[PDB]
Amino acid sequence: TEDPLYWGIAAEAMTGSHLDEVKKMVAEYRKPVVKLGGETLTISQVAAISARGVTVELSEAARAGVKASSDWVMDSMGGALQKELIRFLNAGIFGNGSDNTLPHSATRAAMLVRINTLLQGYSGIRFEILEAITKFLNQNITPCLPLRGTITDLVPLSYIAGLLTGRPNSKAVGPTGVILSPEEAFKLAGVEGGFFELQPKEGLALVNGTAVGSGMASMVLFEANILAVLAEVMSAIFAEVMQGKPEFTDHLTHKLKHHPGQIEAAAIMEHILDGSAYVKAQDRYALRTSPQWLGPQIEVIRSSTKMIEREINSVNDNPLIDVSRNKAIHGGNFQGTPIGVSMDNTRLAIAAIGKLMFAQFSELVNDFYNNGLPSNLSGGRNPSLDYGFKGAEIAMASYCSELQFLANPVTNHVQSAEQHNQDVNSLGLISSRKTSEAVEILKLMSTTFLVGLCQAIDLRHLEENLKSTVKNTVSSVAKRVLTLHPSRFCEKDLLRVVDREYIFAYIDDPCSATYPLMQKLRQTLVEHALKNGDNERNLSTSIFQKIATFEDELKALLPKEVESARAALESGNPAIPNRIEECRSYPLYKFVRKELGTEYLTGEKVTSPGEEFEKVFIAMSKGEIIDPLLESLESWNGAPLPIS
Amino acid sequence: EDPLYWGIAAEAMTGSHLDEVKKMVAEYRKPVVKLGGETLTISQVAAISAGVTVELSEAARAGVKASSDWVMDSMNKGGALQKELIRFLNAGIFGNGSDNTLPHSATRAAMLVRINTLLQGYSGIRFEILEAITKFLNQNITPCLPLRGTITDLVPLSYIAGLLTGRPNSKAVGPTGVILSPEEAFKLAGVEGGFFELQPKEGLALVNGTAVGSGMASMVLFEANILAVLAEVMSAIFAEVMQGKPEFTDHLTHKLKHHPGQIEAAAIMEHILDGSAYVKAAQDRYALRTSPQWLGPQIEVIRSSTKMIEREINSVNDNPLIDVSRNKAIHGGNFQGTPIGVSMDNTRLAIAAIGKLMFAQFSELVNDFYNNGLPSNLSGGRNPSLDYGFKGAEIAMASYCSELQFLANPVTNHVQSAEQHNQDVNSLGLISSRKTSEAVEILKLMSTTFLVGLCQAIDLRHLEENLKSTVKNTVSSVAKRVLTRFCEKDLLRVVDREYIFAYIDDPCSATYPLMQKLRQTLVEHALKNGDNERNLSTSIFQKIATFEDELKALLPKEVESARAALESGNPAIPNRIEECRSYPLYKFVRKELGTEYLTGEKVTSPGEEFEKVFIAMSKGEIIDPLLESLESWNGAPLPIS
Amino acid sequence: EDPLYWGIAAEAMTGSHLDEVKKMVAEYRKPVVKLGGETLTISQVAAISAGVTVELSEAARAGVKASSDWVMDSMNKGGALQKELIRFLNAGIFGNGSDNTLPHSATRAAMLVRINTLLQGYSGIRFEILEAITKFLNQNITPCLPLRGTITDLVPLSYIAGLLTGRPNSKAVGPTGVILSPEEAFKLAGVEGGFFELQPKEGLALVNGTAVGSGMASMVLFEANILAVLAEVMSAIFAEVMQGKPEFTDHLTHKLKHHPGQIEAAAIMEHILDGSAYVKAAQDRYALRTSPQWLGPQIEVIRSSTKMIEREINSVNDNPLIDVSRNKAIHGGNFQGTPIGVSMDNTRLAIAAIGKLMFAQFSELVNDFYNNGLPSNLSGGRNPSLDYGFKGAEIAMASYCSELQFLANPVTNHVQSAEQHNQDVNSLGLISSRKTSEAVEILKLMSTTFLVGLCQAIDLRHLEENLKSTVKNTVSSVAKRVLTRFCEKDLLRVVDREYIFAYIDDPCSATYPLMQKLRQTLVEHALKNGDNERNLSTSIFQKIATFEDELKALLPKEVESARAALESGNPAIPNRIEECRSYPLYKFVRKELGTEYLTGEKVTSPGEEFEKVFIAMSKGEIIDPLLESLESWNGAPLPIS
Repeated sequence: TEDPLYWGIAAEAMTGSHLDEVKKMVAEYRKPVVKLGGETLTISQVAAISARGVTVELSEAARAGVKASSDWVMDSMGGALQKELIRFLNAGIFGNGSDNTLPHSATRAAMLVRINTLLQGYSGIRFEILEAITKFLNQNITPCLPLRGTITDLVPLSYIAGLLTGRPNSKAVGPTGVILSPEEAFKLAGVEGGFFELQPKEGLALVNGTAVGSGMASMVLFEANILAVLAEVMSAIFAEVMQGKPEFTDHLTHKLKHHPGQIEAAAIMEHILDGSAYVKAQDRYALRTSPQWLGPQIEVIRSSTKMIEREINSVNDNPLIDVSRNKAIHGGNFQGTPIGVSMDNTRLAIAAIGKLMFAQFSELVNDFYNNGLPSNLSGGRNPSLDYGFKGAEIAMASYCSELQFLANPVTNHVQSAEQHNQDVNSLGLISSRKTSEAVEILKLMSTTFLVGLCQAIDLRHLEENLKSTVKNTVSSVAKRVLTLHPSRFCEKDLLRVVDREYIFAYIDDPCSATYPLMQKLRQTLVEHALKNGDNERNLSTSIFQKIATFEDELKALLPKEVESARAALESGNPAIPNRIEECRSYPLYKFVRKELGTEYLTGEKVTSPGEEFEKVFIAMSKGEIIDPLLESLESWNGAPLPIS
Repeated sequence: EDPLYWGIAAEAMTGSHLDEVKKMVAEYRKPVVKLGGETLTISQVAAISAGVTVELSEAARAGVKASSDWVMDSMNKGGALQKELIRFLNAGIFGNGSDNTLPHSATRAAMLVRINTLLQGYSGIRFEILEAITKFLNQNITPCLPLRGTITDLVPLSYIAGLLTGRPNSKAVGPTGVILSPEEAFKLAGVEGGFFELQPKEGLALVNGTAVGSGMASMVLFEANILAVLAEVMSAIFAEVMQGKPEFTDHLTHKLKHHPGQIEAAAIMEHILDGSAYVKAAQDRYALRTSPQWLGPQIEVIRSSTKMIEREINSVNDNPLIDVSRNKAIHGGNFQGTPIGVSMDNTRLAIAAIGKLMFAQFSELVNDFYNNGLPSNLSGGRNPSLDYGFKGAEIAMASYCSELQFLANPVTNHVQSAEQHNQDVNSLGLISSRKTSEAVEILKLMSTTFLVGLCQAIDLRHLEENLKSTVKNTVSSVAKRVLTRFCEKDLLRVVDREYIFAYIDDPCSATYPLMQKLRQTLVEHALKNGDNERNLSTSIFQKIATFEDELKALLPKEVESARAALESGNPAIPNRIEECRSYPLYKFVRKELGTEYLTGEKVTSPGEEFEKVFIAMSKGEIIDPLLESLESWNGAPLPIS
Repeated sequence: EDPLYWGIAAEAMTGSHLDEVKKMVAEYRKPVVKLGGETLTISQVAAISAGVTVELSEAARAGVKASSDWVMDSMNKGGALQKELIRFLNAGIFGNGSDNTLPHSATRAAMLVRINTLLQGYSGIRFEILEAITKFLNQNITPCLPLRGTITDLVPLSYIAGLLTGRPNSKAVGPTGVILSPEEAFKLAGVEGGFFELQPKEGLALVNGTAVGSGMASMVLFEANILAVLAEVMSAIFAEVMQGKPEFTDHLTHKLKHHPGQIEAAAIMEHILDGSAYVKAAQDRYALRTSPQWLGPQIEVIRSSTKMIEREINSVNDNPLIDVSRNKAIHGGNFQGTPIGVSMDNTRLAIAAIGKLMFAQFSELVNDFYNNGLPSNLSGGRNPSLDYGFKGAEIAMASYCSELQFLANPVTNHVQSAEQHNQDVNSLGLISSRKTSEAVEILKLMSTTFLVGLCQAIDLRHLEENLKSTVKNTVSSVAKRVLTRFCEKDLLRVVDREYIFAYIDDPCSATYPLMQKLRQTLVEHALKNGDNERNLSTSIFQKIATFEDELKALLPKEVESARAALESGNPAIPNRIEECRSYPLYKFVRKELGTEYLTGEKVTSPGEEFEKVFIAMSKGEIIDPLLESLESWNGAPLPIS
């Protein structure tokens, strides 16, 4: 049972983890065949069709219902009206070039949704027309649709109808970008019957509906679901390289707020950190409150996904042909409010994920906040000639600012339209387009951040190795200069100085008298001299008399030693292996560093940060980040660590 | 099978929205709000904010004492620090007057949520302090909190702690509005033992939390839920008086989209229309025909936002947590009020969409091009030249809608990196709750105006049916008398088809459609009358002048007699609203509140009648007639027939 | 008397706006843009961005050399540092394709402003570098810059410097679109001597500045200024075809508010209407009657924004400045592009207001309730059931207006504290310029659609006057023939008063108003005809059937003959647009572009005709007919008469 208003079935689709939903979406996306029957279309199938060998097939089980309502319209009744309908809706503007044309991917999404939302049998259109649109998809012959003109999608959908009917102004684009007439398009696509002459109701069936707004919203939500998981995992890698306290993911904290999005985000981060070799070694809000921040954004993206998946399996033309009751049912299912509402809400959530990413990036490159990493994550021997990610950090502010502007809603700008017949209207596709632009900016930020984290990973590797070399050298010199002499007792304290000091505060000039290493090593020898008692009053047992000798020997030896150790690390033979290799997050570093050839950035080379960003951004846009992202979590059993 | 609690979250969304609202109203009216840290509802927050009594569950006392003792024992293993904490957080500004002070209702909401989110036993504060705040609630002694100063709620919450510690600048307001010193507030509340001296963690436990933002979000969502049901029912009443075709609510249409908000909205409207005397007696524009599609998603958003806030008001949101079971303090981020900021921005957008639909429907209703025979402006008097009806209210409705669309913009995209960049993300929850609260008040202005408009339209349909019956009787009598014949049925067809408010203010005017079309009917009959027309005794054309003279002599006095009889409570035909499922709302507005039919023949202005409904609405008096209009609904759509 | 330069700023605002636009158009069309650091106009930026040649003023060479030498001499009192600067600022992302690349036109605009803001001699960069960028402009070799990455323009400007230094990732696009390496770009441009090796301050001089944001703001403002004049003139053409009362432009009304934008707007519209054959042959709703009040402030904002940007494109905006006269470098903040962010946010709001007025006027024009006899949807064909005219375009106009209102939101209220909090305020100028550019494109979509709509309406008035003359001639002839008498003048009064598009598609239909009201006229005359009516030979009523049979036999063929004669270029009455001051715009759209009258009797869609005007508009071909329509105006309002 008894679920008469369908709240219960809706609620059941919101059970289980978000991650498991994303895993399912990815497996669906990679299937070779999209089979349409009017009721099983997912956003991942829309995304598959809009991107790339994937083919569409129509279920033969749907044919009888489609033929029933098509036959009914013909029996309930020359063609001039459907010809006029398409003519006057062809009111869009293309101009020259592509700036005012709906993108290729989005047109294919619209075509797929358009077919699926006519298969239920209530629309009164011939199955043969659905088969023609299916051929246009499978042969990658794409009608040209205007970008604007809809308040949600009569005007843009009429250019699909105009191709099917061979209007003289109709155009399509071939697989390689050639502009085609409708005759050429039919022949390349395998539509052999000549142009369609629209029967009554068929024009309305084609142009009435929300397929353009809901098709682009599907593409948007497929990417937004994956980027949410990427933001969760990158929060954990950020925590790793920042050396943050992992207790911020403790399950008790998140259990006590009940919010499931927050509980999952914390458990995912806790999984990354529980298998981290960096943790085996308070924080500011962008680290410590990242699960609280991300949780509601994930819940909104997930709810929005469910709204759009219902919309792309709905019957949204008018009137409906009800052969069972022998009548047409007039209504308003063309009103695309689920699209506008879900896209406005999702856009605000994307902006919040981007704002967190900006704040995390900002902590990461700031030497006041990043626990010993170099300012700007600079990588070369000479900080005066390496400003690291400073330009990228400026770019990240520009991304975040424009993202916050894009977060404003579209659906509060409704005009009373069409001689005030359409005195409310959804603006669904306009909102989908703005959320799509927001997703692209989030990809720019995710790319820049991810390359930043890999730089930070390599800097921690450099840090561990150079610190070991400084310790060894200080120990060598201390043994040589202070040995039996009362000065052999402060070797352990000299080493504690090295363990306590930040390598990157001095390693570019380790023996400079104005840097903390030499100063604090001298301070330690002075402190031991002051506690040396009467032994200090003898020039043979004086620690103070050893200072100048100690500093000369360190100056003669430490720079060459640091440089040898660094040359060795740059040749792939470090004394201490890179700890990322033993971390659960390794797949993402390995993909970025090895598979894509992204380079450690240093002012000693000519390579700019953007040249490396390009490699990650292009891979990200092809979905190549999906596999290493999921691989970092593949040993997670879907539960938080016990707190009892 | 539910380790991340998605499953229990989903189960909260399985009933109908109406059943949730019914349950909320029942809870709101209970005399006692018992707090245990786990069962707080927006209904209980709304009840405290608006002789309800608060009681603390004794089952919480043990856990609360454990963490309190734990903190004190970990000291010997703090006093000046907690005094300083409250001092430097007292950084708000009140000025003179009330414009920069948090409202009385919102402060009580905040205090109640503050108690509840400390009862789980993880906050390390003495139970005695919770009992003192409970006394301030039950005696209606309310500390003065600044309106602004929080990015979500250290600064405002420190003025609660300042009362409890007796800071010299602390002030409270008693039940009748008198300003009290902390000493006077303690005495009136019955709080014995003198001012509290905060133990370690106690200052933090009081100021660290989202209680101000979430308390106000609870008040806002209680009203949003009820106003959403009002919008669904008013959409059906609108359809009733517009003579809309009820087909737009047919369950097949909405079933085929699967959206549950839309299916419920349509089923509620279908229920109203299915028991409507107007429908039983008998395309449309989008604000009528697409109203289920339009409201559906807004209801889903408001419902989902409600669940988020109900989780937040039962959360532990201070820091650090005291886990006695593991002998440690757990540092974390639970003070980050993101669920408040997100749900309030989303709800405010949904509120703006409900108002835009209301504006569109009101605009159709007052426009004689669109309202199927109703007078322009819903003018009510005999003389349309001296009665512009709702024209002023329609301009006001546009101003309400415009400002509501402005308020729909989000707050949470304006985050500053704050507190020496330590708070480099922050939720802005209370700021968002305050903007959504303003949006709700504007929606009540619009709902008040629209609802009085609907009752005017109901009365105009009762006037229309009565005067139509009088015109038909007089035309019929004159026809039998002066036409000795087959033209009478056509003449009566003219009366049935013509809009009576197109002529009834001067029914025998030669430039109005009744006289013109009656004459056209006689002329067409004369033209098809053949050779018998060429005989003066059998000429239809030679009857026209007598017919028109007879009608002019009789029809205006009969119409005026009928109209005056209806204004005195003696209509020839009773008001059909009385047999409609929507009758409780009309009865409440018109008969219980005494809201009057608006007419230019009287001095009363539309705003005088709006006041009655607005004041009633703000005291929750609309709830009962609203729910009564749906009480026979079984919660399912009608079978598809 | 002007030590802070307010006075010279004010003097720039003293002429009329139209004279400024005229001057801008003249400048835009000059063959040479000579740069001297002081005279750059938005017209010159727009010309370079869209065989114009750039030349550098030799008078700047001395000052430029002085600061260049000064920097080199202060070194011996830098190479690796300037190489690093360009490397780390190359932090943008292009991906594949063009979506993340700054447009070709905007890049050329940026390069031109970059040269100009270095010619004052305070930037310490070699003149030779400025000459190289000039070669890239004059040979149309254009470096590839990222679209995003600036808060205003280090990152994008570093890709200009990267071309000049030959960085390995640098790319440029040649005149035909070929991607070039820096070596290939130097050869095609004729830049000899090899890649530049930046001296100290030279890397900073290139990347430190507001040239990308201000260059694009100049392009945007050039179009905004022209579109503002188009909106004023289209408001008058709208008034012409609506048969609006020209009183709304009376100078007393606008003089009494003192706002100069409104006074000019009204005077321009009054000038069009004063030379209108439609007006000479012969209240309104707000989009007509308040259009001067509505446009006035938008023009003032666009004008003031133009002056701000023209100052910015002639400013020195790098840092530090080299003041050889005082032997020192002056550190400061001139890279802060606040004038760009502020003027672009303000202009974008004003653009949205112009579009909202355009949408309101278009909505009146296609609505037969409001457009004073024009067909619903401006349908053009014989059969209204098979011709829905501009209904699709009207829905599109709503989508344009909605998105424009979204874009009206500001960018500059979203400032992040950036660059390790060193840039804790930043202008966001280029981001704002890009949003205002998008708003301008949408306004061109709306202006194209509205203007083709206006020409359709013009042609419908020409059809209406001709068919009205034919109906009057046929009714008059039939009347003289069958009525042997005084009724003829009343019968002709019916034709003069009735809207011909209410019946002309089937003029003898008994359910259309022409036949109905002609019959009513005869019946009223028969009724006042007295005893002579009672005689069959002198009965007006006995003439009706003959009259109607005669009219039915003759009127449809005469109407069709008249209509076909008009479609062949042989109207009985010529199109009155030909005697109107607005004729250049109609002649350009209809005759020079071959935009066609839209009709459901033909296959052509409205978008096919919009394309012609949109493409023409984007190439500046509307400018001449727009200005020609006002060429006889003396710049003053008409005397108050």
